[PDB]
Amino acid sequence: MVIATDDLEVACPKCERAGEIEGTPCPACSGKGVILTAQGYTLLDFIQKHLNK
Amino acid sequence: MVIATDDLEVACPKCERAGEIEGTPCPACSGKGVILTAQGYTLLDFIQKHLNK
Amino acid sequence: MVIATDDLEVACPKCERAGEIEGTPCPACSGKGVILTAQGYTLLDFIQKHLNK
Ligand SMILES: [Zn+2]
Ligand SMILES: [Zn+2]
Ligand SMILES: [Zn+2]
Repeated sequence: MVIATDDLEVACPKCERAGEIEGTPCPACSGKGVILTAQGYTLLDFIQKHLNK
Repeated sequence: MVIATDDLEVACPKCERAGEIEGTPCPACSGKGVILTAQGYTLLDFIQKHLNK
Repeated sequence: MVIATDDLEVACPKCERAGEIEGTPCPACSGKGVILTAQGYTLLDFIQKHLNK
């Protein structure tokens, strides 16, 4: 394990572990516990072609 | 982001942005916008076990 | 390809190529042909949010 979720998902401004903000889904994430980044999107968008596309 | 789609998907010989060739899907890709490589297959084939397998 | 399945999945104690043990799947992995690791889980668990979650 040389890579962590820090290079794919980053903790949101408030809902990085709560899953919600102010009672509603955070503008960046919605109950995920972080947010997607350039790498995460590449590793997700690419897999979205062989998994969901 | 320290990694790009270049280490997973490479532009096809002709259909790297068109998604098709001569009205027909490229022998390597079929409207994807690139092609899969050894790394892409490992990162896709491995996820195909926890997503599609 | 600069990465292999060795940084995501490793051969199990017995069912790394058999896919089964004593007539039953390995306690650590099922007829998969290996086992999940910390990296594989991160690359799978993260994709499990954009693919299965
Ligand atoms: Zn958020
Ligand atoms: Zn092609
Ligand atoms: Zn096993």
